[PDB]
Amino acid sequence: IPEGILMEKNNVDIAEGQGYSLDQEAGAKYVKAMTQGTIILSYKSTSENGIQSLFSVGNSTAGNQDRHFHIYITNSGGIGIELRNTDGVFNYTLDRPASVRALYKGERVFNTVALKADAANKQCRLFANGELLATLDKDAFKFISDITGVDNVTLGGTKRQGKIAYPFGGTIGDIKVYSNALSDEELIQATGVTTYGENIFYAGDVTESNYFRIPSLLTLSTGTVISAADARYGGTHDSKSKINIAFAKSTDGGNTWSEPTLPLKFDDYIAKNIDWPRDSVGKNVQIQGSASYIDPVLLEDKLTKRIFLFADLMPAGIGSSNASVGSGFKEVNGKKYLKLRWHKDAGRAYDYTIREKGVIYNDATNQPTEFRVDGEYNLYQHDTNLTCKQYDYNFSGNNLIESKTDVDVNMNIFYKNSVFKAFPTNYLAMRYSDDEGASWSDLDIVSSFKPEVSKFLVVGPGIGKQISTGENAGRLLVPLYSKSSAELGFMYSDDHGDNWTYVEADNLTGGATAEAQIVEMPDGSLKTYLRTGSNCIAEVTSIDGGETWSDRVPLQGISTTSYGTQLSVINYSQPIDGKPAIILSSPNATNGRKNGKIWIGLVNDTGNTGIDKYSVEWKYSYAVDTPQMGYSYSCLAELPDGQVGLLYEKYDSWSRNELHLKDILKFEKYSISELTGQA
Ligand SMILES: CC(=O)N[C@H]1[C@H]2O[C@@](C(=O)O)(C[C@@H]1O)O[C@@H]2[C@H](O)CO
Repeated sequence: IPEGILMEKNNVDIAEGQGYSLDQEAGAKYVKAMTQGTIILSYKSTSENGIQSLFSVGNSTAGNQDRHFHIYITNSGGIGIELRNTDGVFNYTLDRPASVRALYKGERVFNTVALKADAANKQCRLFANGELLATLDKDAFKFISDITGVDNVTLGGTKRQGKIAYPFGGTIGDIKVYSNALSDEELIQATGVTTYGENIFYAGDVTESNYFRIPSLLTLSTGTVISAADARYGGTHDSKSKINIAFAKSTDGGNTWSEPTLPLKFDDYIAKNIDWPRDSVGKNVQIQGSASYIDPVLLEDKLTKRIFLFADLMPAGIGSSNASVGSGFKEVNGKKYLKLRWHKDAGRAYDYTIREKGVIYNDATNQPTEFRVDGEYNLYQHDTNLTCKQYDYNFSGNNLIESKTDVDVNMNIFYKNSVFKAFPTNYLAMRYSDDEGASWSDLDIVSSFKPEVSKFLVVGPGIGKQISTGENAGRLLVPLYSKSSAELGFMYSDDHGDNWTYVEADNLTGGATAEAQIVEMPDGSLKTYLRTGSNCIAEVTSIDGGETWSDRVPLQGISTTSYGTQLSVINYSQPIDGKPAIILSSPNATNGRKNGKIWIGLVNDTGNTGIDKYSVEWKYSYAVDTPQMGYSYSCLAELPDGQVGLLYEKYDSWSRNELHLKDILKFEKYSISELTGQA
């Protein structure tokens, strides 16, 4: 077998189910006997077939259907390989979901992938569109030379008992088969020739996080575009994990982004890039004793130009599912104060409170102690900053070991080893900035209003909303949801963010994940669209600046799942078809978070008054990709030019098979012309 390129072919159109024979190529005899090597190919799929082999080498005869090697893609964007010679001999597989795409801006696009079979290192590696997707290590390294009775080299399918299996339909732009193992660097470069959309946050940036979720995107009145997202360190797991909130901005209309910062973060557990296991056992494991921030909301007060960042604050080892019922506050002298438990007291004995100037008081004696906290909630004893050891987390087999290191960090009331511990429920935190993220204010825990009967009261991620007209012009609103007397809720401020008031929008006690986003009508009234626990997106209306809301009404015509997915709905500044317009983003499948679509809803005045004054006609829908392509949480923003920016999760964030995937948070831009089918 010679060194280098054994075979190369360009521009091969493959009719679905027909495949293409490469048996007559000069190097077929070499390819049929490869001991190792590299395969790189550019392709465009025009087929909806579930599994589509791009390239394969194997035995096509009767009874030998499990003897073959193939690189395939799925209609849902997955990519992988299967190296087989019947299960008793070997069956090596490697794959990674949501690695490739099918359509972009209404047209089928090319993806570039590569498989590297490194005999020297006994390792197999998959790449696609500039990324190293997965790695398989095997003591008993195997390749094509190990398959019994190879008799064919095929493009667009795998020959099994004389039939074309895993049928591809489309075009193989180029394929190159090397006998040598090219370097990862060469493959990153080679496959990187085709990329769509861009990343704001990514594995390898200064956040030190390998994973990101929950996008927030907002264009400021100054023209600057800002963004935030969960920087999920311990895989893509929801809280009761180690998660910080990342932030970045663009001053050129969303073309390039700044080095990300971490405005909301905890230091009890170290922030580091770690590859979380994706096997059936390890994938379910999550960090047990870390404090975290989760689900960001960005908001701008156009009057003061101040920006705010909100997120849920989870004490050590807490998430929505295991939060304790209670406000986390205690009322003394008529004022609500954060309550604390001295570590040496009884398990449920919260006999202290954080009062004015962070001074900690003994509630029984009503006397101040020698302790206090600063604007970051870090402990001080007699003016000396208290510290404790930071934890590290590593996998030992399928077990996650969380252990102390020798690194000292400031002792915070939300840390598991703090001498004074906060009540284990969730909190609502925020910081403001007057210089577009150059600096942020002290930590402001605004959840003093959390109902004492509530398990959790959290934010609806995305952006908040400021009323532009009417009697409540200037009011700031942030959507919330909870497990208590009400599900949907809101917090609003009439003094530009200094103080907040909580509003219950319904009397539902089920605690469903009612994530919502707010949009303003021409007269200043508001319409809130939300995810529900039923098979539809609901709409509620307010005619009093968000103080009271109408009953939920199904959003007719926009399909969704029973469990639901967060949505993004925004106001657009210019009319579309001569009418005020709103734009909505959400996955459209009735099962699985896939088939994302951007809808344009035209606001019509019905002629009625009050809650029934307006009616939204969802006139246009725009499919972001093909039906099976993953699409989960998202956030829309009108950019300074006419365009609509979209930061979204390009994978199924619900699926137990698509957890812990890197670089799935993408940023794309669309013109109204494109969105309305006009092109
Ligand atoms: C505070 C919090 O846990 N937010 C979560 C919830 O929504 C998501 C989801 O993808 O559906 C992701 C969010 O980050 O999973 C959670 C679950 O649904 C319970 O609401």
